[PDB]
Amino acid sequence: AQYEDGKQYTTLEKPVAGAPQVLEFFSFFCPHCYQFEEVLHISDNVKKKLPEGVKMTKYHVNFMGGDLGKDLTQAWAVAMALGVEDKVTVPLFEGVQKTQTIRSASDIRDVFINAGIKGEEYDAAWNSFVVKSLVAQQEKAAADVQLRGVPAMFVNGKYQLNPQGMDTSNMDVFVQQYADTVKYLSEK
Ligand SMILES: CCCCOc1ccc2c(CC(=O)O)coc2c1
Repeated sequence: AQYEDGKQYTTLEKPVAGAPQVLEFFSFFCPHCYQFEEVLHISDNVKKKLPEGVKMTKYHVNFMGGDLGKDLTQAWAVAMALGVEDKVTVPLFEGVQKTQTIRSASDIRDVFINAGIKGEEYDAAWNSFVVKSLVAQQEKAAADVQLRGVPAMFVNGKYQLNPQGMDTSNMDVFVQQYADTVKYLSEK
C-alpha cells in the first residue's frame, strides 16, 4: 500500500480508548520540537488538512531536562489553563534552546510576565489544583503509551506518526507528507 505500517506510521500494540483525536507531545528541551514550532509549523499545517472543528491537543513531557523539565510541564499546564499557549510557546522555546536564559522556575515565570500575564494571575494558576490536575492529565496521556521520544503525534489513540520514514531533503515536502499522513490516519 501507499501508506504502510512501519513507514509513515506505526500502530500501537495497546490502543488507548477515549484518547484525543490528534494528540501531540513535545518538550521545550527537544530540538526537533523547536523546529516543529518555528521552522515547520507542524501543528498549524496539520490543522489545515483536517476538517474544521477537529480537536487537537498538545501536551508537554517530563523526561527531558530533570527538575526544569517538570517545571515546564507545570508551566504548560498554566499556559493551557489561562489560554496563553500562543503567547508563550516561542519565548519558552527560545529561552530554553536559543538564549539559554531559562534556568529556573523564576525564569519561566519571567517569560509569562514579559508576555503580559499578570504576576498574581500566573502565581494563582501555578499553585491551583486545576493546574495540578492538568499536570496529571499530561503525565497520564504520555504514560498511556510509555512515551520515550518527542515530538510525537498520536491519532485516535491508535496510530503513531513516524517522521523518520518521511522525506527530509525538502522542509515543505516533509510537512506535507506529515500532514497528509495525519489526514489518512484520521480517516481510518
Ligand atoms: C523521537 C526520536 C527522534 C526520531 O524521530 C524523528 C526523526 C526525524 C525528524 C525530522 C526531520 C526534519 O524535519 O529536519 C523532524 O522530526 C523528526 C523526528
